[PDB]
Amino acid sequence: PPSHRLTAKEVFDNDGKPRVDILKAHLMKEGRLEESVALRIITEGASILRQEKNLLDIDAPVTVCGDIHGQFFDLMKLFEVGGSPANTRYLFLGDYVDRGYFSIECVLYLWALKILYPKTLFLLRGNHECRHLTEYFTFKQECKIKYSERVYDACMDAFDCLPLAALMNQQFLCVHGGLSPEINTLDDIRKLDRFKEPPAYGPMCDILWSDPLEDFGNEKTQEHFTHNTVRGCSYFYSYPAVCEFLQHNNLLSILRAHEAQDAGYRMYRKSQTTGFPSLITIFSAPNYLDVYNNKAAVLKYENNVMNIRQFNCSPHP
Ligand SMILES: [Zn+2]
Repeated sequence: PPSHRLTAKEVFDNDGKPRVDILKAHLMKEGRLEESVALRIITEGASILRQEKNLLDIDAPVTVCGDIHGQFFDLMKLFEVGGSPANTRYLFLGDYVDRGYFSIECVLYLWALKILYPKTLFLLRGNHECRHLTEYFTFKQECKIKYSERVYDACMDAFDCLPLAALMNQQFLCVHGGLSPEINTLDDIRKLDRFKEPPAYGPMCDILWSDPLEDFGNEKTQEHFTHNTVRGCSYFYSYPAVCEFLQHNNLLSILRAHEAQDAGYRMYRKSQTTGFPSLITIFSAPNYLDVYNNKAAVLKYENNVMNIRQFNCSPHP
């Protein structure tokens, strides 16, 4: 891992676009950047993000991706499986940081790609993109060691600029956690003020934190939303709540991440009327936590086909 800290001119061409190949290689050696350079990437990236909508509007094809949790080296593998971002359209559903030892690298790298491919590649906000979880888990400490608090802070402000939702090919709602009792139409997502720390309660907290019932699709009652005793906040939503939201908004499915799958992913119960899974969980961090031993996966919607690409862990020396 080289004591050299990349300079701005090494990392950005004179036109101000980043040389990601050089960036990726240096970071994969556990390189660091000049703090100067890191801040520029974050703030320039955030300026782009802040001008995006609460709810992004993406056309297919796209490869949609789940949780990373600072597994930088599995992210490099993910791009190999998913296709280069130069010719591939990407949507990430949050949780870029914490748990993994390379959270700052994931952010610097992804934000560099956003600056470079502002209209190909997209980022959603995950529940870890806040002060409260990053203060509790690794990420704030990591920034303090490898760079500074200032970088950490720049990241927090940049994370507040992250859109919450994405409407994909006018068929899918893509969100990190899921639904809210307080979000009934797509317009409701439009009207949220996203530029802030996620509140403890609310429609914004819900999108980021909600989970499907543990027995989703086979529930006892018609029970719709019930406090999420697993997260200790927000809600568990049921198959009938989802089916209702889908029909009312003329949508096909909700794609989300957050709950971590062995498979890499998880179809849920087919919407009664469409014949299509009502909900799909995508988790993109292989051998999560060095103990789950799970596959990761990304979703490739393209040309009206829907592939899923699973992948394993990638190593280091
Ligand atoms: Zn999450």
